[PDB]
Amino acid sequence: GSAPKYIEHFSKFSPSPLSMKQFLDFGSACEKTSFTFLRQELPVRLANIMKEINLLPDRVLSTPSVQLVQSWYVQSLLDIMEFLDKDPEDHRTLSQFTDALVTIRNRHNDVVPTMAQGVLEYKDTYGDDPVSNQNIQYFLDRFYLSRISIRMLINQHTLIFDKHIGSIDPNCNVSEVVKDAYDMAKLLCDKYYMASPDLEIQEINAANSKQPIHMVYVPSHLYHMLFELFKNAMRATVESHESSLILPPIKVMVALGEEDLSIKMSDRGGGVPLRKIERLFSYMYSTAPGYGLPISRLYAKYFQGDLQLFSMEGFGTDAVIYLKALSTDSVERLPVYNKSA
Ligand SMILES: CC(C)c1ccc(COc2ccc(CC(=O)NCCN)cc2Cl)cc1
Ligand SMILES: CN(C(=O)c1ccc(O)cc1O)c1ccc(C(N)=O)cc1
Ligand SMILES: [Cl-]
Repeated sequence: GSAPKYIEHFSKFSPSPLSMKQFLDFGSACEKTSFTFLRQELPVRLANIMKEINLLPDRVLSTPSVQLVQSWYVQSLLDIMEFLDKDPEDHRTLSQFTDALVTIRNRHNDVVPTMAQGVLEYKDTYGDDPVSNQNIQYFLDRFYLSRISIRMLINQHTLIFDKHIGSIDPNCNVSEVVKDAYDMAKLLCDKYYMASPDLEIQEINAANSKQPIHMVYVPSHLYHMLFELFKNAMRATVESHESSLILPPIKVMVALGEEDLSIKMSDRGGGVPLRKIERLFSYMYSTAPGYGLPISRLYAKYFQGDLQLFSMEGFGTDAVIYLKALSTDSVERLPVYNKSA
């Protein structure tokens, strides 16, 4: 077959990063333009990460988990090829493309636990030394960020072409998503432990005091990040206080600046020594017989944000999500192939 040829052809192109603005217009332009963009751009993004997978050393590349994930990418690339010569004016071309995108999305659903098996296998077969750790961290950050960007493109297409513009809410109420993610974490926390800390939210709209804080964002991404952080802050708070009676609340601040929308989650869960912070973000060190924090950080990075942890051992932990306030500064952050090693 031609998969290596295709990979070589499309890995010559740079992925084209889109802004929120571009994303919002695509969901007014129309389906034909999404189709002609995506039938080029998906092969480009697939091929760029496939090329990088093929550069892994043989002792990683040869493992069943990587071979299995590589086989999903090959089929998904081939599924998209079928449409390169098809006619955009034919509505059967367009419906079949949508169908093809849903199968591709479904096919890749189990990538994270599959890659996690790969990490486990490597720790036991070759070890968990600091250089292994950096190479795993380097690869998976790029792999998972690539995969977030491909799921975004596919989600935008399948949701728009069946107020919100697919996965984008142009009037996202940040405090409402905070309360949703808290309410869900509390539910699980109450079930597993006999208790759950309360929530306090404070907003700081610097320029418009007392105006509720809204942004253009992908609320499912924001939920994913906040949910992960709530789980961590609830587990720490409950477990560090199980001989105490009082349960300090979790305090969230939502700050809107000129360019940053910042969400701090402050807990009193006893904290982590500085030495152990790096490990919480490490796929390798956080793999035991992917993970929430490292992948939540990629969601934040995806539109030029970040996710930082600062703890005070003996007291508690601050987690901050940094987002861009402005749709104009919210541009896909994409890993690009070439330079290497
Ligand atoms: C996520 C899974 C599948 C996974 C598991 C393990 C790895 C680890 O990959 C390593 C490990 C060590 C080195 C040092 C070295 O030898 N450098 C030169 C390269 N030979 C390089 C790489 Cl790319 C990546 C991804
Ligand atoms: C102590 N501890 C923290 O202080 C802490 C870590 C991360 C976080 O977002 C919030 C925290 O309180 C903490 C550490 C690890 C987990 C975990 N991954 O299960 C949870 C909590
Ligand atoms: Cl789109």
